[PDB]
Parts: sequence; C-alpha cells; structure tokens
Amino acid sequence: MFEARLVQGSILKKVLEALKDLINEACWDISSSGVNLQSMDSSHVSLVQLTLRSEGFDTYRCDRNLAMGVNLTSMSKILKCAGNEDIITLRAEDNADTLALVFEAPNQEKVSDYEMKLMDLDVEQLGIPEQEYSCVVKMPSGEFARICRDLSHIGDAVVISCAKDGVKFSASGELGNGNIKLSQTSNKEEEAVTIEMNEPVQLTFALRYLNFFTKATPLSSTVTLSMSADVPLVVEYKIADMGHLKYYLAPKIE
Amino acid sequence: MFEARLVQGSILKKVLEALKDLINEACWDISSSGVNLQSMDSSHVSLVQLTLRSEGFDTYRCDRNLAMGVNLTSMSKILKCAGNEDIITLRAEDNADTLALVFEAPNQEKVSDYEMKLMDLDVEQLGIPEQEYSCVVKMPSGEFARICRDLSHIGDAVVISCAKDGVKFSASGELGNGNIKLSQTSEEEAVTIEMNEPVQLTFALRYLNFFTKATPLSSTVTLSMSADVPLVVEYKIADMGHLKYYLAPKI
Amino acid sequence: MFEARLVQGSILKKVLEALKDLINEACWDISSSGVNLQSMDSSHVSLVQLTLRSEGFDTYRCDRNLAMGVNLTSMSKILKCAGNEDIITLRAEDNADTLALVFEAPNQEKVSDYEMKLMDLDVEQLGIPEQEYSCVVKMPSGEFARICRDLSHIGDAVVISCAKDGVKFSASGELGNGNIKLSQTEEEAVTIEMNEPVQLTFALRYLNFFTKATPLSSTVTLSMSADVPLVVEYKIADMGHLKYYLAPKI
Repeated sequence: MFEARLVQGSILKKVLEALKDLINEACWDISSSGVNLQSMDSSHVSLVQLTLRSEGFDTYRCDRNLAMGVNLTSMSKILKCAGNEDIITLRAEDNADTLALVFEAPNQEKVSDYEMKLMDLDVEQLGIPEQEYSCVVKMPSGEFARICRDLSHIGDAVVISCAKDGVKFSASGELGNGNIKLSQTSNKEEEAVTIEMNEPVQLTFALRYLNFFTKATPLSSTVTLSMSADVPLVVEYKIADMGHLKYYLAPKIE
Repeated sequence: MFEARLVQGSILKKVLEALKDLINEACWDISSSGVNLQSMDSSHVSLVQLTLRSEGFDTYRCDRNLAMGVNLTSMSKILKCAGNEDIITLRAEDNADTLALVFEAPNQEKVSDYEMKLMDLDVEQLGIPEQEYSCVVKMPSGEFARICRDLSHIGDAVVISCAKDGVKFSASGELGNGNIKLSQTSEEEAVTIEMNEPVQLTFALRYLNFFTKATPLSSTVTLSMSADVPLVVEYKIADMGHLKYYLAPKI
Repeated sequence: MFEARLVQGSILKKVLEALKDLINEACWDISSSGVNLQSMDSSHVSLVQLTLRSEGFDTYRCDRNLAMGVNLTSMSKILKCAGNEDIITLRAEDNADTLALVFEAPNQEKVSDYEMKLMDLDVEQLGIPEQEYSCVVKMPSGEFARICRDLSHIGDAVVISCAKDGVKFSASGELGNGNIKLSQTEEEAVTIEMNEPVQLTFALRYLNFFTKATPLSSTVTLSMSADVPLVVEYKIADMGHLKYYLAPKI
C-alpha cells in the first residue's frame, strides 16, 4: 500500500501544469525515499527529472516500490479539480491498476475523491552523470522566463555567456539581433542574481525547449542554470523544502 | 406605453449573459405584475423561466399586456453598452415595433439610449406544473459552478445522489472516474438539505454549465429533484424575482 | 551619429502599439527638432502624424538628418522586450542600415541591447495644411474608446453631432440604433470650443484603430469641420503628440 498526504496541494497542481505538454506519458517511480519521475520529451531532446522527497510529505508510507504509468494530460485535468489551498492525498494498491487522489478543502466541509486509470509503460531510467559544473547562475525565475520569451521573437536559439561579473543571453534572426545582460547583485530581497564560476562558458540552446521548461516558474521564486562545455544545461526549480524539478538540455554542436 | 426603471442595471446585464447563448429568440411577457420570460433552448432540452416582479423596479407602469419578441444576441450586445452602476430604463410606446433601453450613469454626465427592433415569434406557453419535490438542496452558487466545471474534465454526465448528511456528485469517463461530496452545515456559505425521500438522478453537464452563467445573480442556488421529473436550478434575483432552469434526467 | 535617450521608455512601447496594426511600414524623420513620423495607413484612408520634440528626451543629439525605414511590426516586437520602467535609448550610426535600441532597467542591473534591421522606402511626404476648426471637443480618452467600442455592435458608421450643450454619438444598423449624448462641464470632464454646429459621419472601423493610442493620455481632442478630415489628437505630454486624420463619409 502507498499513501502520501501533501498539505500544499498546489505543489502537485503546478508540477503537472509544467509537464503535461512536454511529456504525454511517464512512469512515476515511488519508493520510501519518495516520488521520482524521469523521462524524455515526446521528441527525445530534453530529459526531465522530478524528485518529491518523502520527508516533504506530511504523511508518507510506501511499502513496496511502484512504477505507475500515467498519462500526464489525464492526470492534469483531475488536478484542476483540486483548489490551490486543498490538501491532497495520493494512494494505491499493487494489484489495482488505479491511482486514487483525495482532495480535502481548507473550509473542511467538502471532500473530492477521484480514481485515475493507469497504463503499462516501457520506461528506462537513463544515467544522469552527477557532475560539477563550470558556471552555476542562480537568478529569479520570473526574469529568466521574461528573457526566454522575449528572445523567442528575435531567434530560435539563445547563446548563454557566463563570466564572473555576470551572464549574457543573445539571439539572432530575420529582424536583427539582441543582447540581454544581467550582473551580480545584493548587499536587495530575493530578486538576486549570483554566480559561482570556475571557467567561462558559452553555449547555444534551443529557445523552443527553454520556453517549455519555464512553465515550472510558479514553483519557485528562483531558478538555477548550471553549464559546462559539451554537457547538458540543467535548469533547476526548487520545490522548496521537498525536492526539485530539473530539465536537461544539450547545446547545439557548431 | 410600458416604462420600468431599474436602479441596479447590473441585474439586467447579468440575466442576459445567463440566457443569450442558451436561447437566441424569446418572447418577453410584460404586465402589471412584472416581467416574465418563458422559453426552451435552440435544441429543445432545457426550459428557462424568468420572473421580475413590478415591486422590484424603482418606477413601474404597464397599460396593456405586451408580448415583445427579441433576438437575445442583439439585446445582450446593447446591454454591453451599459455600465455596471448605470440605471436602465426599458420603454415601449404603443404600436412602435421596438424596445427602447435608456442608460444613465451614476455620476449622470453621460446619457445613452437605444432603439432595438422586435421580431414575430411562435408562442406556445408550456406552463410546467408547480411541483413539490423529494429533495431540495440549498448551497453556494459559485461552489455549484466549480463542481459542474470540474466534472466536465472527467465525463459527459453527472450523477447527483442525495441524503440527509450530504449531497454527492459523480462522473465517469475515459480517463477514470470522480466523486465530489458536500456535507451539510450548521449562514451565507451554508449547505442545507430539505429531504422528504432519497434521490439519485443523472444530468448532462453540457446543460448545467449553461445554467451556471447565471451565477453572478446570487451567492446561493437551490437544486430541486424528484424521480422521472425535471430538475430545477433556481437562482433567486433577491427581493425582486427569480431565474429557474428545468432539465430532465437521462436514459 | 544620432542618439536619443528617453527616461519614460513606456511612451515608445505605447506609440508602437498604437501604430503597428494601422501601418506596416513607415519612415522616421530624425532631426535636431526631434523625431517625426508622417504616414498613410495600409488601405490609404487615414493619415497618422507623430511628433516627439527633442526637449522631451532627457538626452538628444543629431549631427545629420535621417530617414530610417522601419517595419513597425518588427519594431513593436523588439519594444515588447522592454519593461514599462526601462530607460529606452535610440541610436544610429553615420550611415549604417540598422537602428540600435538600448533598454536599461531603472535600477536593477540589467541592460538589454537590440539592433533592428531597416529598409529602403520611397514615401510621399504630404504637407498637412493647418486649418481652423468649427468644433473642438476635449473628452476623456477612455470614454471615446468605450464609445467607438460600444457603437461597433450597432453599426459600421458613427455620426458625431456637436452642439454647445454637449456632443452626441449615433449609429444605425440591422439590429437597431443607438445614441450616446455627453454634456459639458474633476477628471472625466467634457468641454467644447464651439464656433459653428457640425454633424459628420465616420467609419468606426478606423476610430477603433485610433483609440489604441488611449494609453498615451487621460484626455483626447476631436477637431471637426465640414469637407475636411477629423483630427483625433492624443498628447504625449511634455514631448509631443500622436494625431490621426480621417476624412468623413457621404
């Protein structure tokens, strides 16, 4: 039997809003350490890696490890039926082919109860080579969202250039070029930009895919980009006090 | 000569939004007792019944019993031209084939008047019986809207089961099935159940989500159910009249 | 080398929102007096004239006059990359075929730096003959915008009746007709400089393009006369104006 209770229901709503369009179907690896998802996008280019640690749940109890195949688009629609301040509880038996989802209200006079059919999936977990990185920019998620959206109307590709003073995002297409430049900051609040830099890095990335990652933006005030040459970029969102949601993306070659 | 003058113009705007895409043509029944409207939707599944009593207007006056037919799309387009705290005066003079709408702003600087054309309609007054029902459930309207909206993700129909403890809503479809449950309370956000016998009926959410366009008119809604008879979703237009929606259960 | 620095960048974002759908391509006249743009619309019905005097730029330099052709849609997309509180700075070289724009966040350590392509353009500069007007109305920009938006549902053309008491807007179509009548006189204040009474007809389709300029000003002026086009002026305060000229029906 599996039964994880989560008081911040919104966390789960937000995660599935991020992923549903990027990935159609995925295998939710449950264990006593918690919930994990790892999958490539429909078009096999970006890797996604969710970690919800069991510590982070109010109540958690998994006995056997599960490998629940889920249509995320389906799971998303059901999470719409939860309010943002609802307490959510997931639950499952081994020889049932159904994840159950229970939404308790904050007024506490309403209780929703859904049952989501699962599916059988053909999933490998790839090796994410756990690394140290040349550059690691930590900045506001809203700002990075802005930068990625704005440059989409200039070009298809962004060149991230990382140095000690700051980071630069650049793009080129049919109507000109553009050049966004952020510097390190602060003594002011958590709208702060910071860099832990070992070597300079310059890498080109697909803006189409980065704009898919930024659907995660409402999880976290801040976002960490980690880079090194000839290895994937890691856009990371802390699901604070619980885990993270990481998008991996390889740069372009020439 | 007809002339009603409503201070809460908003009430008139809200009613037209609740109707205009459920119904494209209907006959307004004007009288000394107030304004009534009875109609069925474009495709004959649901029956709407409006009531706005003469007492509920500021000024009220009706010489004869007019029956003006109105393209509701065109009328809603005119009520777009009125602000929310505007004062709406309806007026029809003798044998002109047109309804006038006058808008006066709360500041009173701006004054706007509109001449809408009428159309000839085929009036069969299906005056369905004033029944008394097995279960009568009284609950927040916005809560009722959320429930109908959500369960559409799940399926095409909603099963409304009723009891003394609480009302229950259920739906099934391709992706799985769902089951929302409202328990009874001990004043404005209160949930209450006048239950003679237990009920369990099944309705098309498509139509329920047309009814809930009427949710601006009231903080609460009263659902009325009985076996093999039509459901009544009633938004009160408080101290003024009501707006009832009728819908039959499924095969 | 030209270089104009505007602290209220938003002005420029708003100007291009008010123009991009009405005119696709346009020629910007850069001189020591400021920035001017005069051009006819897509379908050759209405004239637009923009002025931004050099005084209103917090820094301004122009060593030689310029005629930059600009695809206003392209430019509208580049300006979308600027925050409402950014300091925008236009800049052009001796004789390059690019305009450089520079967006600086007022405080927060962010400079965006764009470079837009230009294009060759033979446009006919039409001299605007300065006229005396019979009526000139001053009303709230947002109320004129509300009116042309509302009457759009009733008919395709609006009749503007200007008396000393107030000003009347009317429209007729299939579904019916409507009148909106405004008195004379606070912030929302209608006020009329009346010489001779006027009543003229105008395409609402074009008015509702002009009113996209509404974010530039709390007030808007209408200036009418018979056998001569309507002037819808939006003041870009302490700087210049955006004027739309439109000829009437019949």
